[PDB]
Formats: sequence, C-alpha cells, structure tokens
Amino acid sequence: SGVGHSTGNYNNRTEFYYHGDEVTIVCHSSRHIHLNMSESEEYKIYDTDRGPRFPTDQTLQGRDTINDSYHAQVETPWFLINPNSWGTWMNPADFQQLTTTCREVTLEHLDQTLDNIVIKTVSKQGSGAEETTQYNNDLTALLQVALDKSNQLPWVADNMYLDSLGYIPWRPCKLKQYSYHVNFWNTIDIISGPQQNQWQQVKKEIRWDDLQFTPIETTTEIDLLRTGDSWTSGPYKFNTKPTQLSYHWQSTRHTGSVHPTDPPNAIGQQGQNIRDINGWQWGDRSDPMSAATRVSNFHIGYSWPEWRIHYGSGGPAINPGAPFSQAPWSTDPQVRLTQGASEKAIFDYNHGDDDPAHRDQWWQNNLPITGQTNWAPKNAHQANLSSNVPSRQEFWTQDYHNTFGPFTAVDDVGIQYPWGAIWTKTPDTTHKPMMSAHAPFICKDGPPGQLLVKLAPNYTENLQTDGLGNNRIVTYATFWWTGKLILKGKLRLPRQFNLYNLPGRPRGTEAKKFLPNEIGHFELPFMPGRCMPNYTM
Amino acid sequence: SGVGHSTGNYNNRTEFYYHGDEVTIVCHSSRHIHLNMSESEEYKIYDTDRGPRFPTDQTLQGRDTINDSYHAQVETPWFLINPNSWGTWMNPADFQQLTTTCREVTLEHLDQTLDNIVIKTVSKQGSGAEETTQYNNDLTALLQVALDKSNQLPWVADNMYLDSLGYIPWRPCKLKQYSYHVNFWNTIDIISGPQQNQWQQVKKEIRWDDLQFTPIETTTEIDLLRTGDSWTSGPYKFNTKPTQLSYHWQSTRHTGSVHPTDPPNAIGQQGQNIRDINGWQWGDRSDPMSAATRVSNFHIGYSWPEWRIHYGSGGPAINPGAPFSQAPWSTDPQVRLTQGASEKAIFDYNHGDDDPAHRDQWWQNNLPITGQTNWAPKNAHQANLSSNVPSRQEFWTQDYHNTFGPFTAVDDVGIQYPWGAIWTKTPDTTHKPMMSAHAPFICKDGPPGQLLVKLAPNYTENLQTDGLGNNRIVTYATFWWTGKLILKGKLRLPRQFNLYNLPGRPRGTEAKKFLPNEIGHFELPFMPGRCMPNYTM
Amino acid sequence: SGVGHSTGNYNNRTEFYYHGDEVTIVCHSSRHIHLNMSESEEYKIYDTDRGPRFPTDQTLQGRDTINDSYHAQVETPWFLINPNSWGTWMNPADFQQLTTTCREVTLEHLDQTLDNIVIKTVSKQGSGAEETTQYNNDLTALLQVALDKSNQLPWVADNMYLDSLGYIPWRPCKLKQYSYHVNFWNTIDIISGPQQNQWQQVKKEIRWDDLQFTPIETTTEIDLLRTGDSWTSGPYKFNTKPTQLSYHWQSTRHTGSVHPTDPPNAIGQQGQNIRDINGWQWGDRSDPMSAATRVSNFHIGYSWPEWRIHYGSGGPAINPGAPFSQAPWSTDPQVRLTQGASEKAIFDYNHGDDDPAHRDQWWQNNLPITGQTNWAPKNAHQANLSSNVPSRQEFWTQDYHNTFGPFTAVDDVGIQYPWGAIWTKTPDTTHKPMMSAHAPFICKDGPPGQLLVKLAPNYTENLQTDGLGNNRIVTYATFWWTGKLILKGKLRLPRQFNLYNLPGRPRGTEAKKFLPNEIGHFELPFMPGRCMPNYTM
Repeated sequence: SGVGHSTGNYNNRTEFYYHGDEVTIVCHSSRHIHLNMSESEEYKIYDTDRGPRFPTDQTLQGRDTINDSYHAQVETPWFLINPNSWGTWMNPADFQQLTTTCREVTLEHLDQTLDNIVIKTVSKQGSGAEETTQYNNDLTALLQVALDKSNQLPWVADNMYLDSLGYIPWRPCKLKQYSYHVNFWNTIDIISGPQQNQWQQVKKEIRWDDLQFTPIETTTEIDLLRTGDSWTSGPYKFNTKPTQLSYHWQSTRHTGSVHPTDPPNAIGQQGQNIRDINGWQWGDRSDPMSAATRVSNFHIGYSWPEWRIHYGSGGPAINPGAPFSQAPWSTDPQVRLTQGASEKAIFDYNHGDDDPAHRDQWWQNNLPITGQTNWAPKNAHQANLSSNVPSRQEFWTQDYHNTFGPFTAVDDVGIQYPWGAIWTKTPDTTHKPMMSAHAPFICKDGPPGQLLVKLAPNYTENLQTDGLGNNRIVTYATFWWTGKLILKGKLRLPRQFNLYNLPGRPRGTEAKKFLPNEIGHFELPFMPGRCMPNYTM
Repeated sequence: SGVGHSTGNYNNRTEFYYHGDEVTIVCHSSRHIHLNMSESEEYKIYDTDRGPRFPTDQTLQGRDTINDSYHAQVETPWFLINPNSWGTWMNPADFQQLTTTCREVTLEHLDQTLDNIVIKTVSKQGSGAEETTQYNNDLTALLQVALDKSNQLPWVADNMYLDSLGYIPWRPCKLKQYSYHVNFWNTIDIISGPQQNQWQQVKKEIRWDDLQFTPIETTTEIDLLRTGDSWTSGPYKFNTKPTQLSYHWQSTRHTGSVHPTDPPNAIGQQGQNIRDINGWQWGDRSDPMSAATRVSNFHIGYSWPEWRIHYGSGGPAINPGAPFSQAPWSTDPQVRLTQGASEKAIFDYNHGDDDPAHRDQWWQNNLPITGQTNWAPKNAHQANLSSNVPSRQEFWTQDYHNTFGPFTAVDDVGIQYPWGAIWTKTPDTTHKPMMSAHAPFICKDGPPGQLLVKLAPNYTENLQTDGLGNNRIVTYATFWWTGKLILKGKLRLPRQFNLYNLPGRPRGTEAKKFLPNEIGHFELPFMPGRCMPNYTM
Repeated sequence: SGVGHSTGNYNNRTEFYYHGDEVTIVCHSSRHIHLNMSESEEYKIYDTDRGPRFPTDQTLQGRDTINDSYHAQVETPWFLINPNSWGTWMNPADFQQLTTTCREVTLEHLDQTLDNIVIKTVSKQGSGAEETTQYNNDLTALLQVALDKSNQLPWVADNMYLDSLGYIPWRPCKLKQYSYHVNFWNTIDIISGPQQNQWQQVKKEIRWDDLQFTPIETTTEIDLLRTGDSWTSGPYKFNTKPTQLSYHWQSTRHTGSVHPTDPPNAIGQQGQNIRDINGWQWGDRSDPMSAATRVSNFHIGYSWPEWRIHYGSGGPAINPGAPFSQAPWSTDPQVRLTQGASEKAIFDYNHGDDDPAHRDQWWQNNLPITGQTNWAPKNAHQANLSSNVPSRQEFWTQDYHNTFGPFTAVDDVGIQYPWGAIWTKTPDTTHKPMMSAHAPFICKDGPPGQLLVKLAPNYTENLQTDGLGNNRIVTYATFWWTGKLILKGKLRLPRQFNLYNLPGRPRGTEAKKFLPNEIGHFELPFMPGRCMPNYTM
C-alpha cells in the first residue's frame, strides 16, 4: 500500500446458508481498537493485596475468607485481543436466527486480521490553561504484533473478567494488558485455633525457586508494522464437539415407561395408579411398586456439596457442581436460590450495558433446565429398600454427598449469549475434564492462538537507563481488527404438534431496553442458547 | 395373498453356530397377539393420584414419601410391541447353552414382521340370559402399524413394568397402550417444618407452557393393513459393546502380588506372613507392611449413599449405586440385606409365573458378585497412615461417601435372563452415562424402533361428534408377530484345572417348578447371565 | 388388490427442505371420511325462508334487512371433499416453522387420492327395545367419484361455512352435500314509504326462464369403485402469485425522507422540527412545511363506506373495504371496533373447537397491520392547501368516500391459519379483481378441481317409482382421503439488529388451550400468517 492507501475494509455482517440438514453460519466482525503506549516497557513480577472485603479479624469466624483476591503475576507490556465472547460476533437478531433454526452447532474455523494502522504522537505547547495539544501522526512508528500459534504462552483468553472485544460494532474497543499468574502459595486454615472456629494464614508468598518467566520476545516471532502495513493470522481450524441448543426438562421420573394408570373419566377426574402390577423394583419392594422405586438404567443429574470452597495452594476457589434450575423449588420469588451452579455476569458499556460510569449485571439462574435439578439437602438415603418403611434411624436426610458416578447423565450450561466465552484451553493433565463449567467448546488440540499487540517504544533524544516513561514520546495508535469465524449447525425441525415458545428476550424485560436511546444507549439481551425443549431419553 | 392365503409361518426355534472362537446365536421368536379396539380414539393429557401407600399425614415424619407414584402423561390410542426382554427370545435350555459356551456376547441385528391379520366384529342378538354373541370376521377392516425408525417418539420400551411379549411360545400375548410422560413438577420437601422432621408438597402440577405433545400421526408414517397383508420392519443393526458372561470374585485384596508367606508344614498348619519384607506401602508405614496398606494401581468397587433417594423435579427416585453381593456380610439368613443395588422382578402368568390371578417375585441379590462389595457404613477413614495407630479421633467410621473416582473399576449386573431388558436408549446429554444400572446393552446410535399398532376405528351408521365408543362397532384383532435377533458370542474354554459349577437352576429351587403342571402351569427360572467365575486382573 | 388387500397408507407428516434462499414445504394430509347414503337420489331446485332474525315489521326501520339469508339452489345428491382450509394441511408447529423461516410462499402443486373403501349395510332384527342392529359389509357395493378437472360445475369450494376436511389428523371427517345457487331475484327497498324510513320487498323469486341446471352425470365422467379399488386425481399445478408473510407498519407518514429535525441533547429531551427548511409541499404551503403536507409519490391505504351493504339482484351483501387495524384508534378495550374489514371465524369440534355440542369463535381484528389504517369518518378535506388555514366552511369532516385510486398501495389479509381458505376461483368477467378479500391465492387458470363423492343407490327387491328411500337399503361408507400439496417459500433472514417477536400463540391465550385435555379436547390457535414486521418503501 503506502501512507495513503487503506489496507482493509469493514465487514460486520453475518451469513446463514441452509442446505439440507446442514446450516453454515459465517460471522464477520470488525472493531476499531484504540491502543496506548505501554505503562512500562518491562516485565514485572509482583504479588498483590489480599483484596477488598477480606477479613482483618475473626468476627465472622473466617467465613469471609472467600473474598480472597490474593495472587502473583508477570506484568507483560503487551496487550491482548481476544474475540472469545459470543456477541463479539453475532448481534441479537443473528443469534436468534441461530438458535431457532439450529438444534446444535460447532465451531469450524477462525480468521482474523489487523489493518489501517494509525500511530499518532501528542505534543503540547504553552503551559497552564493556555496549554495546547497537537496530534501528529508519526508515519515511521511501529506496531508490534505477536500471535502464538504454538500455544507456548500461558493462556488467559478465558472471557472471565469480560476482557474481550466489545459487542457493539460502531463503538471503539480498548485492550487490557496481557498478564499471567506465577507460582505462589496462598493457604488459609479456617480450622485454626481452639474450637476450630478461627481462620489463619499458613503460607502466602511468591514461590521463586520454582517460578516460570516466559517473555513474548524469546517465545514467539514478532511482526513490526508501519501505517501502510497489515497483518493476517492465517486459518485456524477448530476440533471440538457440538453443543446442544435445546434444554432438557426430563428427570429420571420423566424418563422411561410410565407407571400403569387407569385413565380419567370426565373433565375433572385424574388418572389412578394401578395397585397390583408387575415390574422391576429396586429393593425387596414387590407390593408398593412406587414409580419412585422403579429401576432405571441411568440417572439424570447428581448432588454436590453446593458452593464447595476448595482451599488449594493458590487460595480458596469454588468447585462448581452441576448446572440446573431452582425453579421447581422456588416458591417465594424474593428469595434468590443460587444453588443450581448459577452464574452472574457483571458487564459495562462496551459489553452491553446502557449506562456509562455504572455497570449492570445478569444472574443466569438456568430456569429452563429442570430434571437435572438436584438440591443436595433435599435428598435422603435409607438402609434398606423393601416393602417396609424404615424407622427414625435407618433414614438420613441432609448429607451433601457427591453423587456423580458411572450411571449419571448430566448437561452443561451451553451458550450464554452476550457475555459467555466461546472456547477454552484444555488443561494438560493425566485426566482431562469430561466437560466444562462455562465455555461450551473445549479445544482438543490447542485453543485459537492469543493475539498480543504493543506499540514499539518511541524515544526522545536522550536515553537514560534510569528513565522509564520520561524517556519515550507520548504515543497512541488506532487500528482495525477484522475476524471471521464459521459455524456448522444442524437444522432444527418441529418434533411436536403444539406450538413452541421460540427464542426472544428475557422474560421480565421489555423491548425499550435493547433498543437505542435518545443518547444512543442500549443493552444487549441475554439469550439462553439452550432455548427450546427436547426429549432426553 | 388374499383372504384365503396365509402371509407367514411360525419359527420359534433358536440356532447355534460354532466356528472357531466365534459363536453365532440366531434367536427366532413368534407370538400370537390379541388386540382390542382402543378405549378412546383420542390423545389425552392428565395427571394422576399420588399413589397407594403415600402419606396423608406426618406420622412417619415423611419417610413414606418414597411411595410416590405421581406423574403426568399423554394417553396415546396406540399399543406397543416391544421384544425387549430376554426370554421373549430364548427358552431356559437355550439360554443355558448360551452362558455355558460363551464368555461374552453382543447384539448383531434385529428383524421383525406382522402377518396373518384377523379382524372380527362381535355382534349380540337377544337380551338378558338369552343374549347371543356372534363373532364375524370383517374382511375389509384395517390394522394400523407405525414403526419409528428415526426415534422421534419418546422411548418407553424399557422392560420396566414388564410390559413385553410373553416368554412362553404357545400362549397369546396382550399389548399395553403406548403412553409417555409430559413435563410436570413434583417436589416434596422432607426438611419442612420446625425440627425439620416434617414433609411438605412444594409444587405438584402439569407444566403446560413448556409441554411437548407429539402424536403418532404427525410424526411417523402409518401402514394400513387388511387381512391378506403383512408387514416387515426391515433390518436393524445394533452397535453396542459386549457383555461379560462371567462374574468376578476378586476384590483389591484378591488382586495383585501376594503377601510374602512362609508355607505350612503339615495338614493342619497355616501359612505365616513374613514380618520383615520390602515393598511399597501407602503412608509412612514401613514396619507393618500389612497386605491391607499395600499400594495397588486400581481399586475394585466403590461406596455410595446406598438407597440414595434423589428428590428431583419429577419426584423422588433412587440413585442406584454399584451392584454387588451382601453374601460376605450376610450372617443370619432371615435378615435380607438389600444394599448391593439388588433388584426385584414382580411378574405374572405370561411372563413366567405359574399361577394365574396371582403374581410371583424374584429378588436378585447378585450373590456370585463379590470383590466389588462395598457396604458404606463398614468403611472408615484415618487422618494419617503410618507406623502408628491413630487415636479415638483421627478415625471416622460411618460416612456414606461416594468413593467412585478415577482409579475405580466396577462391573454392571449383566443379563438377567427371564425378566431383564436387553437394550436401552442412550440419554441425549453432554455427559452420556458410562454404564447402565439394568439393561446390559446401551445403544450408541438409536434403540431398535418402537412398533406401535392400532385398530382403525370401525364406525356405525351414524357418526356424532359427542359420541366416543357408542359410535364405533366393537372390534378386535389377532395377528402374529415374528422376530429374529442374532447374537455374536466368544467361545468359552476352561481356564482352570478343577471342575466348574455350570449354569443351572437357582439354588434353593427344584425342577418340578420350571416344568409344566397337570394344568400346564410352570415358571421360568432365573438365569444369572454372569454365571461362571473369572479373574479380574 | 382385492377384498383383503389395503389400497393405500397413511401419511400426515409435513416436510421442510432448505436449499439456498428456497424452501420447499411438502404437506401430507390423510383423513378418514364417513359417508352416508344420500338423503335423496334426485336433484332438487327450491328457495328458502328469509332466514332467522330477519324483520317481519318496520320497527327497526329496515336496518335488520342485513340478516337476509334468502336464496335459491340446486340440491345435488353428491358430497364435496375440499381440502381448501389451511389446517387441513399443517399442524400448529408446522405452520410456525413456515412463517418463521419464510418471508413469502406460493402454491406449487396438489395431489389427492381415495382408498380403503368400506361399504356397510345396516340391518335390524327384532322390534322395540329388543331391536338389534347388525353391520354387514357389502363387498359388491359401489362408491361414485367425480372430479371436474375442467371446472365445468359451479364452484362452491370457498371454505366459507367452514365446510372442509377437519384439522385434527386422528378424527373422522364428515362431508356436506354439494349445492349451488340458481338464478333468483331478491331486491329489498330500504328507501320505501313516506319519509323513506321503511323497507319493502320488491322482487323475491326464482328466475326460471333464465335458470341453469347442470347435473354431475351429464358434465363429468364418474368412477365407480368397489372395496378393492382406489382413485388418484393426478397432478394439479397451481399458477398463482406469492403471499407476503410479513405485515407492514408504515403509513405514508412512516415512509420517505424524514422531516429535518434537531436531535435531542439529554435523556429526557425530544428532537425539534426545524422551522425554515426547503422541500416540496402540496399546495401554496411554503412556510409551515408540515410533514403532513410533504408531497409523496404514493399513498398507503384508502378510505371506504365501511360496512357498505350493496343491495343487489341476489340480496344485500357486504362490499368489504381494505383490511387494517383499529389498534391506533382503539382506546377503550371494551368497545370492539370492527371497521378494519375484520373477519370472524365460527368453528366447531372438528375444525379446532375443544367443546362438542358448542361452537367457538375468533374475531381477527388484524392488529399488527397498521399504516394501512384508514377510518373514513376520521378523515377530512379542504378547499385549498396553502399558508393559510381555511374557515369553518372550506373544511369538511365526515364523508365516507372511497379514496382508492391510481396512487394507492394496499395489502391484503394474508394467510389466516386454522380457518382460512387457501385458494379461490377467479370470476370470469371483463375486469378481474386486483386482489382477494379473504383467500390469499387467486387461481389464474382454474381452481383445483372439486372432488364429489356419492354412494351408488343400493336397492331392495322391489323398485317403485313412487318410492324414494323406502326403496333403497340403508348403507354407509368409510374411506381414506390422502392429499399432498407442495409449497415454495423464500428464506427469511434477519433484516434488523434487535430481536424480533417470533410467531406464537395469540396474545391473551395460554398454552393449556391448544393442548389435549383429560378427555382429549383442544383448540387450534390462530396464527396470523403476516407475522413479523417489514418495511414497505
């Protein structure tokens, strides 16, 4: 190109192609990215404060230790571009088209580019209120671009902390610095002290002798780009497995053969369960034949120590448990039952909040997903199962056992449209996780490479080793990210006689939200991604 | 054919073909099926009573809520033919041949037909004790036949409720109507009230806005058959995995290298465990070297909250646990220990009971399967494992934890000959069950399609919309189902020097049972299907 | 075939095929039809009573003369099978699939058959309460089948009077006799008498000298069918034009360039219309430049003498006017404004009512269709249009003029799912109608031929010319109609950023309707067929 030729165009429109039972979705996305000169040109390793609302005393007996943010990390001068959110890609009407017409979807491949690089230096004349800023584009300045296609850098592209390209095509995007954890010990003893009601710090430190420090420079090759230059990543092919776009309402009581019933006679009458019937029960039960004790081949859902806080080497964390809905147990609407492994997105103006300077939030309670719902305290167990009822003993109620086992069938959450991550890195361990607690797609052979960008340091006349920022000219860049990810769906067709409830906005919400304001402010709606019902087995 | 030509024959004999280490079993089965005019020509959706022996009060503190039969369902006018039981296929001597000569077996493919359709209308003349019935075959009447080969209907072909073609070749079979569950909430709180000793209904209702209604007519294509007509399903090919025809007696103490022992000298003496030996223990143990604390690679069996009652969206159900034998713990014969995930078949005259008007029962306690036996209260855990014994603390006994994990190896029940189901539908969920609590074969790609039959309604002169059965002529049909399923076994050969105990009748039983009576009444014997012992590892 | 072979099968399932922007919908439908012996074997010509609720006096000044049912007709012994309703074809979930995924649809071709003919004679023995009916199938009896593929018979297949094959696949259908109007004069003078407030009959008579009588026998060839016989119509190809599956919200004030506006500043402020602007107005207006008087190229909608009663040769009728919504004018919900050329379906158990012995009704007020809404009394006209406002004179308000003209653009109603007709006969006149007030498809070259059926008369031993029904044996038939119509849609894709409101049940309704009952009773929902919004110009 040159100084005066643009190196790319803008395509943010998505494509649907229906042939047979297959549906190809080509999602185009384009962003205008504002980049600033790095705060420091150096890599920094440091630990942090314990975080806000962490206990300084034992008044709460240490139940507040779940508010630990403590950690250690390497501060990279680079910046991360991840398009790892749904909604960086599709608009609300495009995701509605996806989930109405597709029963499941996969990731096919990903492309992305960077072009129309503009680097400006900001100069100031005069002083005081007479100070005048001038923005001069530096035509010979460089932008540094690193993509690790070999996945040799630590992966932090999880959309957690919602650091991702924004969801609204016409607004500018602003990157966050690339940073990763180093080895540290944070171990908190909540059993400490007499009566074992006190919490105590055991070890909180950076672990230096075991630590790993990998810079971007010695790891991946870096492209240096002027104004007339562009960058393409090349094709990336996913290998994942499809995600279900439907939700399952069947429990193990909704599942198999139906208990023999005598039909009702008139419009007010109910069916009657037949008393003497033949079939397979579990224990010695031969007379009750309760549909409850009917033997089945599998079991849908499992119990857990809901809100399991694992106090590990790095600190307390949550061990999630299975997703489901508390709607069958809900009763009072005011009380909010979080126990279905619910999640909550806290988001901002670029990520689909209408208000600048304040953040909005969405608690996904997973209401459509029932039949998987297992509240651990509601369960029980008996010593024996037979024609006799056990006594006060022989019967236990509130336990909180993990009942995951070889016979259980569960679901995952699925796509969570605006704020949910798309793919995920697979942990490199002897036993790889069977499924993911958040991201619908697990990458079997390496996640899409991380695109890291940096402005090359632009130095003044004098260069002093003692100097940091006083030594470089104040600089910023704006450029354009474009990307294309392609999806493969499977055509959804009616499986029932009656009308479906088709995808749409969340229940209590209206449509004046989600539409631009007099100032241009609007939100993106939550789209479940498991949308319409389907049979399990 | 025509009115006066028969459209098929009767083949109920089974074939064994031995070539090399492979053995092909071709099971032929033929049934004479009696069908009646549907009670109603319409689809009905209704819920039921809570069931017999369900509590109307809190006297039992709500431990009787396991007797819940409540549910909701769509009443289809159609009728189900499922040959999904073992024993619809093989007679007792044919299944003995299978389990003596085969170490494992698979399902190969299934064929089935319907032919020799006979439809009669029953007319009555006179009134009172002079009333005379006449049975006239209606040559132009139709039989409706629907097979869903695409598995688009809810699957209820689980042989639970023993609704399946009968086990005795020369007796007539009688179908049950096809029915499936709809979406309903049944949630029972057994923690309710002060002291948390009371039970309460939370939500019991049909869930209408989320409900799915699929008729047979809008789903699958229906064949209309006269007398001279027949129906073949076409070939169905299973893809499953083999089932083990042997039982495993080895626990993790029966498994690996043997503790070093000094042999006995004379006929009364025992071996002595050598005191100072070298090897891998678990904790700091270096001196005891108890075979108990020898490290092993795996563990055989797992604990569970035996008789786990999961109170889910549809109601309470049992979360099974692993099958095993209580025989090592049995002691007193009178007490019946159900905790090995035992099952009980309640069956009737056509399904292998000798007495009409009464039902017999068989409690399968799984006695041969040991080494998998884990009674959860009998276990323990310690804080540390070392050359020292822990104190009163540091040692816990009755826990009921699920100990299934990454190192565990377990079995399933296997074939349960007369009353057990053969195959099963795989639940459509993110995590598919690792194995099945009952049916020995899991269908990876769709279960054999369900054959639904119906008599077309035969109407009188006048047709009134207000009329139901007063509008159609009283009609019934008899026809002949034939089917062929083929099995692939692997030849069993002696692995030991000493004599085996070969398959036969259950222990306490005699042979005057299982043989016809002066009236022709007899039972079919339970055949374990895991019959002879084998080594695990 | 023969007596004992069935001549066809049952396929009621619908198919969707998506390739590119084209979508083929193959609708299969199958009905079980109950036919009775004709009331008379002869053609009858007669006139009727004036009808219920017609005035016998002048108390209402003759405004009740709109309740005239009077007419004359030829009574044919034959019976009509018309599948001319939407909903004879698709179920609610299949029509939802159509209107979500298609922006417009055409009719492609139609096939239909008749098979599995069963003819029974009913005999009675004894007398009194001892009387015994016997139903004997007469194997040599005939069914008469006439299809006029040349459209030489009068066409009465308009689904008006909802005489059409039923909407529920599993219920029996019952035909109505074929009948058509003859030439009669009915002329009512509502101007009669002094003060012109009285109504009077002018001429009410059958017009015999001009009358036309066409039997089925001398017109079309008739097929005679035994039990082992079937009938296929052959292919019929439609030539029609597509119907729009979207509704238009734009009026002529929603349409073109927008009035110049000064945008709002903060969240509560509104835009301000700019005062001095340049553009094309209508009259001498140069200063006001009201968006109202902006010249436009076309005009959307037209006024009418709403509820125009044309007193013609055959009697009073309604001259419809354009369809639109009264929702912008609605205000009070209790008052029901009918003036948008609304329609009302009155239907019964087979046609989608849940209650037998009572009828339900649906008033289609066409609420989504706005921008076409022209209430004639709300309009006005002025003498001159200029910078001056006219006086009390020069301005007229309540007029009721027909404002249809050369510049107007209007819509039609579109598909009305359960009860609406599909196609229509084109009147043979010098000026053919531009569009249709009800049926979405006008047949340019002949409507699908009318299928007329009749049982051949089955006579007793003696045949007397004086005898009518006393001469023929009491007979009825049941048989099976199958048909296939194929549609061509155009793929609907998102035209907007925000979420659509997707097709579903009518607003105030719940889903416990539309789903089967404990007795099996349910309704079919109204599906608009103009479902989602779209831009006009």
